[PDB]
Amino acid sequence: ATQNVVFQTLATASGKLVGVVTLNVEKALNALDLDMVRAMTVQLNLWKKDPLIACVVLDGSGEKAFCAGGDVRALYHASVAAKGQVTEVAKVFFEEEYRLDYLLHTYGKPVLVWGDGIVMGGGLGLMAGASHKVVTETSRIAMPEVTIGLYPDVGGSYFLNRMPGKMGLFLGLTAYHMNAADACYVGLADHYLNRDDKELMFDAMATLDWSDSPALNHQRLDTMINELSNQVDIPKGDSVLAESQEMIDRLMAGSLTDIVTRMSTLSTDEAWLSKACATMLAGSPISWHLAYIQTQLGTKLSLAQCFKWELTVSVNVCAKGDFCEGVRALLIDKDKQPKWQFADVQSVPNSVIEDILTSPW
Repeated sequence: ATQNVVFQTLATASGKLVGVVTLNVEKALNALDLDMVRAMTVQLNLWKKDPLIACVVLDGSGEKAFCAGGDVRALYHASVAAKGQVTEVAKVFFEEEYRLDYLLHTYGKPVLVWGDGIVMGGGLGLMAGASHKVVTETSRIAMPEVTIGLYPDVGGSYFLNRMPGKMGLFLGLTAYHMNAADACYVGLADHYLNRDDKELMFDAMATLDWSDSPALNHQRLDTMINELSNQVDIPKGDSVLAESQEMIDRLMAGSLTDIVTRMSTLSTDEAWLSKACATMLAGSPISWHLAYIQTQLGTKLSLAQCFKWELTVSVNVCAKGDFCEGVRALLIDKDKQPKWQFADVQSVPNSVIEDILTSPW
């Protein structure tokens, strides 16, 4: 098997079991790779149909991260080799990760994610579907795909559009680092604890009155977290995003052209907002188009339809987008000097975007 993800069951006073998944590459901040994706889908699928299993928990080894993103190394390398040609490596990577995220949203039984610390990219993808999304004083959550020439995938096509006003667009453009307050506000988190409550949360699961009804167990699990939640020693405080909603709807209004001019035009003494600007403006112009097109998708598509659309775009940006230069600059060569295939927003030819949107199958 793989050692990068580990499974065990927590026994409970009721006789039911809680299945616990632990991502285990503390070295790479629990970065999600395909072996993990396979072992997890294999074990989750077994657990889903097992009547002893009442609930599933996802968490990550060490203190720093639940999961900081996908491991895009082997995807970077395959992609470059084939040089403008879609690859089975990509197809397999995305298809299978997306099946995993999908399985998590429609799990039936509760899935609790211990979203303490860093949760980004693919990591955010594992979390975003869960029924019981837990964050802590240390949670930092983001989709930085735009900085490496991808876009906010792993179901973002579905979840981003469902957030207040233009929030999902801003998050995808800017790779804004949300805290626990921010994550609750936008609906990426359901519950707030503190890190040093992990032990008590597991104690409480062992003694929870687990039943044979998924929906009742959902309710009991919320109530359960709810009580531990009044007892946090460190408050989540205020959401910067929530307090800036109207200003963020303004900055994100109109066409992508307005936004890019607005963003590159603004000055502000708000550190959070000026790094957001600078992060957006340094990322892939192709990425800005993709994030922006996602918002035109509206909310009609089912979850499964968003993933199908993403498998197409992801597979195509790796081949023809800025992703390879992105991953060369931040990850392999580490000079963080991307030279993007196109310079600015206008320069990305519409026939490039259109090709990226079209099924290579």
